[PDB]
Amino acid sequence: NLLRHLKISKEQITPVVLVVGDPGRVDKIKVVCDSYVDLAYNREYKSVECHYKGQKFLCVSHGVGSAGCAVCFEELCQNGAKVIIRAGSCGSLQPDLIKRGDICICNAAVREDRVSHLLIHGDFPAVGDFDVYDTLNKCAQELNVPVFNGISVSSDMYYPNKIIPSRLEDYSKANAAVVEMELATLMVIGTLRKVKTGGILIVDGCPFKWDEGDFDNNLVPHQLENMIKIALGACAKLATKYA
Amino acid sequence: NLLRHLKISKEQITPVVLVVGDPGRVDKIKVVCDSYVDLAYNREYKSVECHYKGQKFLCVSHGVGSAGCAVCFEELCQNGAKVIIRAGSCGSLQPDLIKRGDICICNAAVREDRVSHLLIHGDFPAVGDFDVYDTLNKCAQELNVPVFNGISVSSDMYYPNKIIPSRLEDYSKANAAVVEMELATLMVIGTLRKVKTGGILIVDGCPFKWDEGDFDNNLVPHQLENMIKIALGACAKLATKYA
Amino acid sequence: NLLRHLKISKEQITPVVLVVGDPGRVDKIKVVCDSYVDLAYNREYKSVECHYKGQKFLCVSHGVGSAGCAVCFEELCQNGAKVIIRAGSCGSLQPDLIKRGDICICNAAVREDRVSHLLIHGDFPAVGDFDVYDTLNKCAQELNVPVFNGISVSSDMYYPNKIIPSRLEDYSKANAAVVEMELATLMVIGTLRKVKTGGILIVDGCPFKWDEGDFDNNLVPHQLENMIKIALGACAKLATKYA
Amino acid sequence: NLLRHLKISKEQITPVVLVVGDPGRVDKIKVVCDSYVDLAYNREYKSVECHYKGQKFLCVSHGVGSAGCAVCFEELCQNGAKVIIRAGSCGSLQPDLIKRGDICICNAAVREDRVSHLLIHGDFPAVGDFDVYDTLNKCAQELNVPVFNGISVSSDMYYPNKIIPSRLEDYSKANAAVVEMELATLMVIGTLRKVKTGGILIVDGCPFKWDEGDFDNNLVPHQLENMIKIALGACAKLATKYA
Amino acid sequence: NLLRHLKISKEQITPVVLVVGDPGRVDKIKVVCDSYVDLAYNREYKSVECHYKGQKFLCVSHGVGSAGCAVCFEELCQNGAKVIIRAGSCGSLQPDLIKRGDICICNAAVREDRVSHLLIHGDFPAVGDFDVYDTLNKCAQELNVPVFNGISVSSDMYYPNKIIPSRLEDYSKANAAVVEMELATLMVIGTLRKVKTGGILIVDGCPFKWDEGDFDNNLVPHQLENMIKIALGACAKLATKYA
Amino acid sequence: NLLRHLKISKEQITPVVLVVGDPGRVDKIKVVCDSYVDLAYNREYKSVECHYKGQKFLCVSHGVGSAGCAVCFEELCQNGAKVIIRAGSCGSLQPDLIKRGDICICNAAVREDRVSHLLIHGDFPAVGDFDVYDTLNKCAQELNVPVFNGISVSSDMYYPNKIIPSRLEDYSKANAAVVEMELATLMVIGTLRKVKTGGILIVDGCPFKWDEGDFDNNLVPHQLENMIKIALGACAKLATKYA
Ligand SMILES: CSC[C@H]1[NH2+][C@@H](c2c[nH]c3c(=O)[nH]cnc23)[C@H](O)[C@@H]1O
Ligand SMILES: CSC[C@H]1[NH2+][C@@H](c2c[nH]c3c(=O)[nH]cnc23)[C@H](O)[C@@H]1O
Ligand SMILES: CSC[C@H]1[NH2+][C@@H](c2c[nH]c3c(=O)[nH]cnc23)[C@H](O)[C@@H]1O
Ligand SMILES: CSC[C@H]1[NH2+][C@@H](c2c[nH]c3c(=O)[nH]cnc23)[C@H](O)[C@@H]1O
Ligand SMILES: CSC[C@H]1[NH2+][C@@H](c2c[nH]c3c(=O)[nH]cnc23)[C@H](O)[C@@H]1O
Ligand SMILES: CSC[C@H]1[NH2+][C@@H](c2c[nH]c3c(=O)[nH]cnc23)[C@H](O)[C@@H]1O
Repeated sequence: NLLRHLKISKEQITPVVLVVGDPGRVDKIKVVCDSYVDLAYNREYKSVECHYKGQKFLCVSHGVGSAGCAVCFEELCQNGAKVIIRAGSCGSLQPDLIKRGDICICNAAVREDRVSHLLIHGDFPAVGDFDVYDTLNKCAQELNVPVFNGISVSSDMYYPNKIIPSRLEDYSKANAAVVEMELATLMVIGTLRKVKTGGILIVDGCPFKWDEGDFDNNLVPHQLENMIKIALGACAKLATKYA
Repeated sequence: NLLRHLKISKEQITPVVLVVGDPGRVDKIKVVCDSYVDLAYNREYKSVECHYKGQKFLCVSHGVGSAGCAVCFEELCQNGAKVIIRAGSCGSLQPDLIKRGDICICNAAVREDRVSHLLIHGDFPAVGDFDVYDTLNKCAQELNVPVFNGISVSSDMYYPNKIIPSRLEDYSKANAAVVEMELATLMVIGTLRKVKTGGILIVDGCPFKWDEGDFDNNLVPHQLENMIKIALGACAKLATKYA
Repeated sequence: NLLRHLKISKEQITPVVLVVGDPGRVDKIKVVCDSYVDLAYNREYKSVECHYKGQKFLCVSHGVGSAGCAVCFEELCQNGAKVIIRAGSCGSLQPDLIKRGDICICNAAVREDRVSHLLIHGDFPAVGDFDVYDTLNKCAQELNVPVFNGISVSSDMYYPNKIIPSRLEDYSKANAAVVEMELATLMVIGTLRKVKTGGILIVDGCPFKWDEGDFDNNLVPHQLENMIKIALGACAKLATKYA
Repeated sequence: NLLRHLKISKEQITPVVLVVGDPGRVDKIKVVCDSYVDLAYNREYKSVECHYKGQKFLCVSHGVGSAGCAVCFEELCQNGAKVIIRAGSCGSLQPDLIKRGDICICNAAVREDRVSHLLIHGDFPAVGDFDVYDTLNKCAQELNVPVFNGISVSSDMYYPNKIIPSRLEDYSKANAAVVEMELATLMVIGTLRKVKTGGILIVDGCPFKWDEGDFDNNLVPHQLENMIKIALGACAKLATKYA
Repeated sequence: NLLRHLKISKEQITPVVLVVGDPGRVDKIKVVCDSYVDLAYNREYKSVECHYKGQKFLCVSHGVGSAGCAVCFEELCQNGAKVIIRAGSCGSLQPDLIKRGDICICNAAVREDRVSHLLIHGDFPAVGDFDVYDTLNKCAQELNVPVFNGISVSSDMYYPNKIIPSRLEDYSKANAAVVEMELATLMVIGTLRKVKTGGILIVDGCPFKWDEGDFDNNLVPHQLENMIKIALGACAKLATKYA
Repeated sequence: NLLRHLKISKEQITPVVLVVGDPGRVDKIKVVCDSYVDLAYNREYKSVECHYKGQKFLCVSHGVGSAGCAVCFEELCQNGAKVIIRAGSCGSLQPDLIKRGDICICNAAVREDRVSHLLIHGDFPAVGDFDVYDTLNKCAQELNVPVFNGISVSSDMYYPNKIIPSRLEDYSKANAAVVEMELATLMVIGTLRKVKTGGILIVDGCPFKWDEGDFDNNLVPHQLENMIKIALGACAKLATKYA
């Protein structure tokens, strides 16, 4: 019996799952694996079974935004998933240090969403599993891929208006490294559901400089590949522990 | 250039736009019109130009969740859209009155999201445009399609937990009619950017009884058809004026 | 027995009720009707039965402020009232477009009070009934009286301080049309008590320019008379339907 | 130069001012003084200069509710008033100890309004001036009138609904003595404007027992007489000091 | 049986207790009394039974901070204490009037802590007992020591950052007189536990001018002695009553 | 000059610091090190330079409560500290798995304080540094000391009351491991000041079973000894990175 919105069965769910926001990215990633098996595609949720380094793990798209990815995350977590790693893009909150193309492996996030709050009080931290976190950094090292580490601001607001000030600058001063829209939700759902989570992101611009055109419609080819290698490598290594 | 994430151009945006959640729903709607022209399909945002009753209007999918649909709505509102109508599914909060298949035309909504709050203080109301509301009702009447009218709870939480209590029962007692995940965001964004909004929904179950099987993976055919006719009819009438 | 604070019996309550802020305004209004019957006068709550176009409906003063009018509204809603229309004065939040004398028929409001929050969560919208809004607009048409439509900011703070910044500016940018002190409370109570509500206001100045003398201790003669015609006309139309 | 809503000049404002909720109560009080001079009556605000023991001080009605009384209090504080004492009715939050007829002199209050919050952060205390509190108690002492002392809950909600629970039971457990609707607002405005405030109240019932009829529409005559004696005595003594 | 953290038995607790922040201060106080008896010293909590003017009362240190002092206060309140007077240092929020070495007796405080909020809603006031307040002022008058009276801001943040603005300026404008870190917590716990509280503080600088070196590592010698005399004098007077 | 409250100079602060709550604890710790140098003891803040396994690092007591420890943490972070590890006691929030004497190395915390909120928005996470977390775990491993890992609830309330429900059960359900009073504050301050933090705690009871006598007057001897060895070992390892 398929999951309400992912449209896959519990038996099709592997212990390690790699989630991305763009359903089209799932097709781009499956092709770089040793082999793959398409499972389903419903709404913005595309699921494919990946095979990498003799290891097996799913790759599912969660779509844009916290409320949307929460549906995906909850279905994965409540049906077998043990490790969920989000791989996506992000904006730099430190323009003088982190730039387009750079990779950042995050261990925690700012809960600027609503669903995590509807799940647990705001004082609760949005934090990833440090073993998952460690696995990601090690894979990066072994591949000789320099990366940044830090906190990501997960905000439900992509396009700000001019009435209520955005908190991005505050968080930049607070030393948050990047900003995206799903990590915190994944992390909180993960801890509440005893699922190990992690996150690796690649910068595609800086929201502080969008007016000056500091935004790339497309990610830096070379680096996107490196990040995916890191991500796949990690999932493989982590999967080995449940095989 | 094209809209950053919708991947359509400014000149391709019609004054009137029909938005739905499932990108697949867009293809099912375009084939009911007299003719159409596929525009783009990026992530969960599928855009198509619809031709119905001599009128021209777009149909765009916004995806699941307030943060994701916010990306879609902002691009549309900041690039020419004058009227946006959301057509989707919802759950009944008045099970003894509103049942599966029933249709509800909502005039306002509960802002249980975060993005709208990041845009304007919570005391501000999520309310639709009367003209659009009235147009939708006048079309249902002409088609002899009975509908309900009321407030929708737009909540970011689809799958509740056992720690923090859901506010759905409170809102039911407060006389809210249904519950879905995007209307309040559409409304507030519309108001802030001077875009007229409206919404028509079809009940697919009751959240108070999911644990009892009250959920249709498939919507009621005739009802869904009648809702789309109303939706399409409403868009045609409004488009005429702007034409 | 009599309503605790209105000092009128339940049987003296008509399905349609017109409420104003100033108890003295009730006298100024009872005169222009065909005839009337004074019911009571307790504190700032003055009740009178009005006879207009062969229709019976009460006119009750509610006083200044959300907490005060809430007492009035609850006693009415819980004892027979089916429709309540507030007619009063307001300040303009769009000075370049809305000026002294202008009439605005509002469909929703900003809940900047406390009592509505003590009744239901802040995410809940303060929105009036569509028929009442429609009825009021049409009556304005019939009488060839140009009127604005929009959202009203209902704030418990009339005289601002210099420590905590007023939110009026924010709301003006958010496109709120006018500002008064009781509409949101009326709307929420009505929605909760299944009572259709509506509001029509006359501009007596702009709070952004009070330091410039932009305030009329006396409302515009013809304009006020016109608004009153509209209100009475609307009450008449609605009372007929309930008979 | 009349005050916008009180309709009196800054010249008619005495340093000490006695405020009551009911404009009718002002008349019942002025005739118990040596002499009086009616000043004005607008909306629910009736002003009268009271003469007592050779002392001159005003008695003004402020209406029901924090938002409404705030207009009164600001106009008075911003135009001369140096001392403001509120004399009114209240409900008992300690049914086994405080009953109908009993008098309570309050030194502080719970800010369950909105206007005090729009003026200053919530953490700020609603507290009366010790001097006024002390004089009121001493006057009660001299007249041999027993009285309670304690905290009053100033809540904007008089008639509660059944969705959001009331905080009255919580405050009763916290040892709040009484409940009314204007004291917290007077205290905060007083502190902010450098005006000494105080409040004396007579119990008319218990909200926990309204369903039992524990509410007297009429205040115990003798008790009310004694309270006003205490109030007028205090106003005279304080008036002397400011002479 | 000994209290968990104060390490004294319930029988050793006197009806009146003088509390100070620094355990070192306890020792400096006991020697100024007629005679004393050391009870215990655990963590930062030092207890000593003081004998003064033929009266008996304890002097206990509560440490720096609301959370830390709450532990001390609860153990005292839940085990026999009837009166608790805090004597400590503070910063001036009115640099034009209250200078270093000046003494302020406070009647209420701003609740900028967390513990009091975990105990009761924020709207509840942090207010001291009148009798204790009055006793402190009378002892000051008898000793011919001029003192200020006013509200204290009890803030958990001593060293502010540059991201979130400090509320001290707002409170100075709201007329708060001084700032320290434990009074509000004492007051709220006292009210809840029916224990009479008070506070007397000596100014050690002004947080608005720390960058100008406006801070005394050592309190004004004579002033500190004067304050302690007032403090001990008050405890003696209040202790007599329970004796 | 000296730090205002720690009373040590900037030059006396080592890059790595070990903080504990009880000042008496640093004397019990310094004695197990190779040698030490007492620096100062002011209020509840005792500082001693420890020499262990060829490295030098300070051991400083911070007292009970977040507000108090923030003073200590801020003085250290703004004056040279690069690594701060907290070693203290805690309560078990999972009494069926974590019992008296068990050791828990925490990587994140619940911000149930106030000071962290006065420094940065609540959505920000309280999370420790991975290097520190990893070092602590590796040291426990080397010493064959089993330990738990998890989130700690840092709450300013030690003794709850019966009015406002404690959120501990909620956090237990959310899978928080233990509860104490200072970790979250240390974490947030460190993230903001660019200082690496960590925490290791020994369980001395369970808040859910205090009434049934589930409290440890004294920490389990051999377990406390082991945790101290782990903490001292971690500090030395981290210190070498700055030697
Ligand atoms: C508008 S859809 C953008 C997606 N890409 C990520 C993202 C990249 N750059 C930025 C940025 O600058 N701000 C906020 N989100 C993103 C977010 O997590 C969304 O899933
Ligand atoms: C999680 S996918 C559900 C979508 N369908 C709508 C919906 C239908 N029924 C319900 C319900 O019972 N609760 C919340 N949302 C919905 C929402 O707007 C989402 O876009
Ligand atoms: C406080 S007395 C003013 C009354 N008239 C209305 C009003 C008119 N103009 C304004 C304004 O500029 N600000 C706030 N309220 C009003 C409010 O609803 C009150 O009942
Ligand atoms: C509804 S008008 C009641 C007025 N009398 C006072 C009052 C008396 N008894 C109670 C009670 O039980 N609850 C709340 N307010 C009051 C309040 O301060 C209002 O000005
Ligand atoms: C941070 S240690 C300072 C202690 N002395 C008091 C204090 C003196 N001056 C000030 C000030 O300017 N701001 C905040 N607290 C204090 C507080 O109540 C603490 O217990
Ligand atoms: C109030 S003395 C308790 C100290 N020991 C720690 C502690 C041990 N057990 C518990 C508990 O069950 N709840 C809260 N704190 C603690 C806290 O961090 C304080 O510094």
